[PDB]
Amino acid sequence: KVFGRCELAAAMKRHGLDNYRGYSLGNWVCAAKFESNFNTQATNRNTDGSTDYGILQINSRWWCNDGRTPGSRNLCNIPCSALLSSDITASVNCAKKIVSDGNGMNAWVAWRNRCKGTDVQAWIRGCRL
Repeated sequence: KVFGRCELAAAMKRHGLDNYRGYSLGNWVCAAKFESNFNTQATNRNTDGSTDYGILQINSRWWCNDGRTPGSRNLCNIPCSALLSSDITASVNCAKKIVSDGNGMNAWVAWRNRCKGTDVQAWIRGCRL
């Protein structure tokens, strides 16, 4: 499923992300924009052989199991498959663990390079929330 911008902001807010660990809602929508272009079925292969899944491009090296990343962990206790579904619950619950890991949203390289320090409120401009 490819979400609309305000449609994703609402789903995110309903799942408890707005100001989660101090990161306002625009930060989370900006990061999803650059990671997946709002497509829950996004995947991408990394040079190390691990894969990124879903709306926030969560990595199989630490966070989910895909049965093909030698030496990896499954810290969110889920199949990477769960991260591709129309229902974002699994991606949001796993994002919560990641952002709580010590580095904040710097865990998402695209957030640090493309969203951090910018006018992120813009991404929730005009939405009924």
